[PDB]
Amino acid sequence: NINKLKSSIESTNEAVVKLQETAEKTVYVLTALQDISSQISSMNQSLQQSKDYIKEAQKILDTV
Amino acid sequence: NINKLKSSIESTNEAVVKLQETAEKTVYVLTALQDSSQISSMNQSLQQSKDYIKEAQKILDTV
Amino acid sequence: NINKLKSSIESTNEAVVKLQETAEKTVYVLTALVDISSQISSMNQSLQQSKDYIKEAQKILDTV
Repeated sequence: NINKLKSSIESTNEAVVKLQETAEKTVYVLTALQDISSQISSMNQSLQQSKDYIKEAQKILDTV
Repeated sequence: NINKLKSSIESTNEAVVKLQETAEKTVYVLTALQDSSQISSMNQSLQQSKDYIKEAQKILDTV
Repeated sequence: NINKLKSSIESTNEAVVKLQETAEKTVYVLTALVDISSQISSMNQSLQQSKDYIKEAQKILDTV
């Protein structure tokens, strides 16, 4: 149960890291608008991963 | 405390889902731009993220 | 351990708050397309802190 929480929290954290990775690409593209398409595809990749990680976190947490 | 932690985490995770939704719309607009309501939509989802995280901290304080 | 879980999640929540601050600056910039540069600069600062906070979260969590 304690282990249950830890494993779940870990997925939440990776989900957050994925959002941070996505947010840094945002800064790059916004800067630029003053390669972008490959940055956009990249954002999509890390965003889907964030979503994948959060669903896992939620799936686990439910087990508590 | 275990049940309180759980209840607190659920809000955190909801907060993250909202940011992801906010990031979805961000990607849309950026994609649109390199080829107003999307914006209104970002605000709604971001504010819910705030409410969720706020709630998470409140329950967390009871632990 | 519960004291530790609370400690790590605490940091996790801080990180989320910083991502929210970064998202707020993004909406502003997207709406401007104000002070894009300044705006894009706060985004970066906000994101960095978020990053610092998640790493502290991951660190504490490992103590569980």
